[PDB]
Amino acid sequence: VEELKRKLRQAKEDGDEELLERVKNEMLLLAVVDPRVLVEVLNTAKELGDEEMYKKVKGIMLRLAVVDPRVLVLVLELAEALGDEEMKEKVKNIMLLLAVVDPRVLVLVLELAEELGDEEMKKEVEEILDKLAEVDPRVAVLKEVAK
Amino acid sequence: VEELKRKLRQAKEDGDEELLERVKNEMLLLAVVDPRVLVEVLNTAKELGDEEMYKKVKGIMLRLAVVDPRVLVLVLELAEALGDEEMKEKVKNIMLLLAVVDPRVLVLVLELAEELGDEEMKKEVEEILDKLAEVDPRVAVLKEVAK
Amino acid sequence: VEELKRKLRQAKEDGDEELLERVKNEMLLLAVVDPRVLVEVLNTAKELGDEEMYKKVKGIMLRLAVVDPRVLVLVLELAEALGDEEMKEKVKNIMLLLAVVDPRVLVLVLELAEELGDEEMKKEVEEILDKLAEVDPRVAVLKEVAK
Amino acid sequence: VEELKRKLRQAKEDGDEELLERVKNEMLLLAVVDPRVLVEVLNTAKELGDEEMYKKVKGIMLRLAVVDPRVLVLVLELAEALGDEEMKEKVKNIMLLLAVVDPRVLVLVLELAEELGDEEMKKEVEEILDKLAEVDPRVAVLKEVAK
Amino acid sequence: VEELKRKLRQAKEDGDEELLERVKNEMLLLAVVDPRVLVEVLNTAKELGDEEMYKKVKGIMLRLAVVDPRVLVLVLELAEALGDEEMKEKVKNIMLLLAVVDPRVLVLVLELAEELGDEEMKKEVEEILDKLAEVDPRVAVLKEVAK
Repeated sequence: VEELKRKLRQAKEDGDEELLERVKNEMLLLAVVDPRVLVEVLNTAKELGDEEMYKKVKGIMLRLAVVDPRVLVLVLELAEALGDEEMKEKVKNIMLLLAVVDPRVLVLVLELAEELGDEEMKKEVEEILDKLAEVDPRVAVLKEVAK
Repeated sequence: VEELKRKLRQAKEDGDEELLERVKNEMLLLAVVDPRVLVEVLNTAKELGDEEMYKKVKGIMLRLAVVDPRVLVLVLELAEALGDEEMKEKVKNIMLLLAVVDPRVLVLVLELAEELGDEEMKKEVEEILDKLAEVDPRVAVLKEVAK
Repeated sequence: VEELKRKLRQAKEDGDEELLERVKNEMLLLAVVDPRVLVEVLNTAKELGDEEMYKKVKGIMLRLAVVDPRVLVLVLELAEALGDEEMKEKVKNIMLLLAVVDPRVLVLVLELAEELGDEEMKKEVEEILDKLAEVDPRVAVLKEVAK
Repeated sequence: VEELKRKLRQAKEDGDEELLERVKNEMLLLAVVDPRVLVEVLNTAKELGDEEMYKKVKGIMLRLAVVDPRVLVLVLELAEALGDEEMKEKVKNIMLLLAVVDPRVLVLVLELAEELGDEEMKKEVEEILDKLAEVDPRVAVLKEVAK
Repeated sequence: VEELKRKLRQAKEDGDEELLERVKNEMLLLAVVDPRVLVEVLNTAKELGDEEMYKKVKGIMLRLAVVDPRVLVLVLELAEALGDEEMKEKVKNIMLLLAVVDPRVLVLVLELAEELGDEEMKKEVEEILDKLAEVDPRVAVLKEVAK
C-alpha cells in the first residue's frame, strides 16, 4: 500500500531496477489477495507511465473476477469509471459467460438489464435463459418469476 | 473511510472540482469492495446534498447484494432504518427472486415471513415453495420439515 | 467500535434521542457486516439497559446466521454462553431446517449429535437423513460412511 | 487481543473468578469469528494451565472446520504441529466425511494422499471415490482424470 | 507478521532452536489462516537461507489453494513470478483437476486458454469440456455460448 509505493518511488529514483522489479511484484501479489488495494495499485501504475504494469494489473483483476463475484462487481463498475473499451468488452463477456455456470450471477445480470437496460445485453440474456431453462427446471421457474 | 472523507470535505470547502471528482470516484470504488465502508459513504453522500452520489451508492450496494448474501441483510435492515420506498421495494424483490436460485436465501425468506410476519410476503413465498417442490424433491422435504 | 462506544456514552449523559438513534443505528449496521463486533454490540446493549436494542441485535445476528454459516457457530455457542431459552431453541431449529437444503451443515449437526449427544438431536438427524436419502442419492453414501 | 489479554491477566492476578470467566468467554466468542486469533487463544489455554479451556477451544475450532475449509486446513496442519492423537484422529475423519457432500474437499484429500502419502488414507479414499462415481456423473470424470 | 518476523530474526542470532521452532510455527499457522501473509512468510523463508521452511510454505499454500480459489489465482501468478518448475507444474494440474468439480474454475481456465495460449493446455481444456458436456447439460450450454 502507501509505504510499499513510497519505497517503490524512492527506489525508482535511486535506480536499481533489480530491486524495483521485486517491489513492484510484491505490490502486485498483495493486490491479488487484498482486493481493496486493487483500486490503489492500478491508479499508481497509470501515474508512473508504465503501460505494462497497468495492463498486467488489469489482467490480474479481470481473471480474479471469475473466481470472486465481489471483484466482478468491482470491475464491472471500474469499466465505466475508466471508460475503457477493453474492460467494458471483456468484463461484459466474462459475466455473460460466467452466468451460465454460477446462478446468482444470472440475477445480477437480470438487474443490470433494467438498471442499464442495454438492448444487446437483454437480447443475449433472453437466449441464455431460453437455453438454460429446458435443462434446468429451477431456471424455468426463475423465468416464470422474472415476468 | 476517515482519510478520504477528510480529503473530500477539505477539497469541498476549498473548491477545485477536478480533485473532488477523483476522490469521490475512488471512494465509491473502495465502498464497492469494503462493505463496512458503505454505511459511511452512504450517509456522507446524503450530507453533501448530492442525491446523485447517494443514488449511485444505493445502486452499487443493491446490485452487490445479489452476489454477496452478507450485504443482503445489511440492505434489508437499512431499508427499515431509512424507510425508503425503493429499498423496501427492490430489496424485497431481489430477495423473493434470488430465493428461487440460492436456497440459503430461501431459508432467510422463510424466517422473514414470521419475524416481519407480513401476509403479502408469506402468501407469495407459498408460490415459490410450491413451484420448487413440484419439480425438486429436496425442496419438497424442506416443505415437509418447515410445516 | 471504540469511537461509537464513546459517542454513545457521551450522548447518553445529555439526551438527544436523535443522536442516540443515529449512533445506535450505526452500531447496529456495523455489527451486520463485521461479525467480530456482534458480541460487543450485543453486550453493550445489555449493560446500557434497553431490552429493545438487545432483542433487535438477537434478531439481526440470528437471521444473519442463515446466510453466513461462520456466524452459525458463533450464535450456537453464544446461546450456551448466555443460557437464553430463546437462542437455544431458535438456533437449534434453524440448524435443523437449514441442514435440509445445505449439505455442509449436514455434517456440522452430525458433530453436535455426539459432542453434545442430545437425544433430540440424534433422533431429528436420523429423520432428516432418512428423508433426504431417498431423494438425494449422494447423501445415501453419507449414510453408509457415517456408520 | 492484547487488551483482552491484559484484562484476563489482571483478573487472574487479583482472583475475581467472575470477571475472569466473563472476559474469557468473550475471548472464546471472539475466537469463533476471527480465526487468526485461534492459534493465539489456544496457546493461552496452555499457558494458564486450563485443560478445560484447551479442550473447549479444540472443540470450537474443530467443529468450525466443517463450515469453513480454511479452518479445515488450519486444524489439519495444527494436528501435526501439536502431535495430538485426538486432533490427528478426528480431523482425518471429519475430512473424510465432509468430502462425501462437498466436492472441493475431494481434491484436497487427493493431494494429501500423496503429500502425506498415507497408505490408509488412499486405501480408505478409494472407497469414497468408487461409491460417489457411480451416482454422481461428474465424479466419474474426476476419477478418469486422476488416474 | 512483522513482529513475529522481528522475533524470529532475533532468535536466529542468539540460538535457542526451540524459540525458533516456536516463532516459526506461529508464523506458519498465522499464514494458513490469513492469506495476505503467505507471500511474506514465503520470502522471509527464502531470505534466511532455509530451503526447508520455504518448501513447507509452498506445500501449505498449494494445499490451501484447492479450498480457496483466490489463493488459486495467487499461486497461479506466483508460479511465473518465481519461475519454479513445481508451481508451474503442480498448480497447472490442481487447477486442471479442480475445474472438473468446481463450475467457476471452468470459466477461469477458459480465459487462460487464450491469455497464455498453450496449445496442450487448450487441448486439455477441450477434453475436460467434452467429457463433462455429455453428462452435465450446464456444461453443454457453456460450450455452446463459449463459441
